Parts: sequence; C-alpha cells; structure tokens
Amino acid sequence: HWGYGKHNGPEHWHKDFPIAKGERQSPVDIDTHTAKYDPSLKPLSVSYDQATSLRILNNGHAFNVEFDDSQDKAVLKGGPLDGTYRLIQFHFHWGSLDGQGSEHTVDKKKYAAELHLVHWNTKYGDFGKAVQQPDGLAVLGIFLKVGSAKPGLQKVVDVLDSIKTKGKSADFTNFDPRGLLPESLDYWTYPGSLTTPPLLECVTWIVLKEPISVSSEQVLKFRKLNFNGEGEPEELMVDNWRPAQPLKNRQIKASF
Ligand SMILES: [Ir+4]
Ligand SMILES: [Zn+2]
Repeated sequence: HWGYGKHNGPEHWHKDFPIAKGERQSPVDIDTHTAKYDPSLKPLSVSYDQATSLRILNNGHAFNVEFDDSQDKAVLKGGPLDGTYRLIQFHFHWGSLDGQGSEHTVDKKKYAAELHLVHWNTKYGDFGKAVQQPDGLAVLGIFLKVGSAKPGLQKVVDVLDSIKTKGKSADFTNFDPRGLLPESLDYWTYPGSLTTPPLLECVTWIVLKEPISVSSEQVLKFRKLNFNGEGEPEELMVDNWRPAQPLKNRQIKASF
C-alpha cells in the first residue's frame, strides 16, 4: 500500500522495504563539482531503431510505456556497462509545480520532471532475475524542463486521457523513444537502486546532463492523471518522486 502521500510516501517505505535505508539507494543529488571525469568510460550506445512499443499503463504510481523485450530490439550498451541491456519500459516522475518533480537533482536543483528508460541485463535472461543482481538494470534518466514543446512526447500526452485512472491501459504501438532524447549523450553514472518499492540495489544509473524541454501544456496533462482507480475519490497524480538519498560510499563519474 505504498505511495507518495503523507501517510504512505517515501518516509514510510522503510517499514515494508528496509533496504530503503541501504548503502546504494537512489535517487541522489549530483554535485557537479565533486563528480569526476572518468576518461576510461565510453560513449553511450543507445540503439532504439528496432524498438517495439506495445502498451501504456496507469499503474497507480506513474504510467509505463511498455516494450516488447522478447528479443534485442531496443538496447543500451557502452558507457559504464558490460554487455547488453534491453529496454522494457519508460515512465516519468513529475511535480505539482514546475519547481519540483525530478528524483535526481543537480547541485540541489530540481527539474520539473524526470524520464526513466529502464533496461535489463540480457545475461540474466528475464527482468525478474535481473533485479536480483547488482548489475541487473541500467536506467537512463533524462531531466525535463518547461519551455518549448517536445514533439516526440505529444503522442504520449495525447493518450493520457484514455488511462486516467489506476489499472487502465491502451494500445501504444509504433512509438519511437528516440524522440525523447536530448542532442548530447553526456552523462553522469553511479551505482544505485530502483526509486520505487521494492527499492532493490540493482541499477547502474546513467543520468544525461542535457535536459529535454517540454511545454507547460504537456506537463499540465501529466498532472491530470489520477493515482486512484475509476469511481474512487480523485487524487491527482502529482509529486510522484522520491527525494535524494544519502550518497554514502559512492562516487559519481562524469563522461565529459
Ligand atoms: Ir490505505
Ligand atoms: Zn522512475
């Protein structure tokens, strides 16, 4: 029964998920002065040309755009990663106001939203096995700022009316996630966790330095979603972000 409210939000999660207080929790604040350039990293290989989107789901916490991950169709490689990670879904976190919403912060700055493209390590065969491994997942995180509209987002915005409430899904085929990327693939990377329960410490985080711009109208449509199910009291789906967690014994590396 976890969520983002006063009674079930991030300050409560540790009671059911004690790893909430673990050594490699996400998100974190990225201190851009302390992050060290790691000339040994590599360029990110983002290979989304064959991506096959299937469906969009309101899961009561966010909405997920789901992909066919039954073969190596959309994969992330290179950078800090060893081997091949397959795209399974993307989702966002966003705020009630444009001054909050991101999970990661940059020198304590909060962005209006954050996109997470979730990928699993094919050496573990399936997502459920991958999340049990310290190198099981690679999540590409992209900040969103409010300014100009992001044309590649509007097809997502267009369908939200059809998945207003928890448990609703819609067909979402032929969506190209390349239209969500910024121009630069410069990034920060560190070892962390899922940012929602079960908070498993299985993620290599790759956070792009360049935000994408979306319009005020695009984000306002995110904020019309509901956390609740159909015919239940309306609770707007806003402020679905976990705040920054202790960095502990970790180093954030810069690709640039
Ligand atoms: Ir309850
Ligand atoms: Zn996320």
